[PDB]
Amino acid sequence: SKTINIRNANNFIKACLIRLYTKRGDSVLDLGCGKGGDLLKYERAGIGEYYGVDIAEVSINDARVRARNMKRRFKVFFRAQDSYGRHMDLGKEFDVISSQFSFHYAFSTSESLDIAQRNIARHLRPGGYFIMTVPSRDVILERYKQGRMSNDFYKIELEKMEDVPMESVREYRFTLLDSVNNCIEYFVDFTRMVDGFKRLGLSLVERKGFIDFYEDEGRRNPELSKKMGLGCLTREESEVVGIYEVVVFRKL
Repeated sequence: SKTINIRNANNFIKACLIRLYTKRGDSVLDLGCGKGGDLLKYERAGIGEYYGVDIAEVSINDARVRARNMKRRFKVFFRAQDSYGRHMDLGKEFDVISSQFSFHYAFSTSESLDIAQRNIARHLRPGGYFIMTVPSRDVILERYKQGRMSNDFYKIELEKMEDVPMESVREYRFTLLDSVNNCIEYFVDFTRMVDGFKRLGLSLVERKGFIDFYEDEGRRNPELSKKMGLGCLTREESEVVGIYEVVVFRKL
């Protein structure tokens, strides 16, 4: 409702992320695609093929209808399945595998993380990119040490402490207005993710806070910036957009 500028910012930042790593007629695999909110962006990027996967049958069926009644000049494939937990094989190699605000679920257990990493490596084409957006642990924990753990929009609560240091917590409860609620999420063990990928041939090629990314593409794109309801956000809204960060791995 009021969390609009944030939805617009996160959508803007996502659109710019897609625009930086995709080319024409590209093959895109959207992990945890939800109700297909990135379609419109991919259409602009002028991609030739879109395959959306998401564990929730309801999310897919809702995603099917969007492409079913939207203006797109590319093929759409949807299949409901756990892309992070259970083994997945679509029998294809995409140019771009995207994972927006979900990869963190692939950190339920150290085993789940391994499966989700091999599923990506397997389907990614040599030289293809895997872009993603996830909450920043470093950020989240540094705000905890202070006191900024919430505001008028969001609210993050850390887990208990049974003989464990603040560096032992592996999950947190997230709350957002007009959406997420007491939704527990696992922290993204960055080093662990980077190490796991390295072994599979994927190297980290990018990492930057949502705000440093936001105010960077905003100046490079004086056009796109306006075409989409953007601008600058109040400190309260900038507090939420700061939790996240862009991370990109490339297949070599």
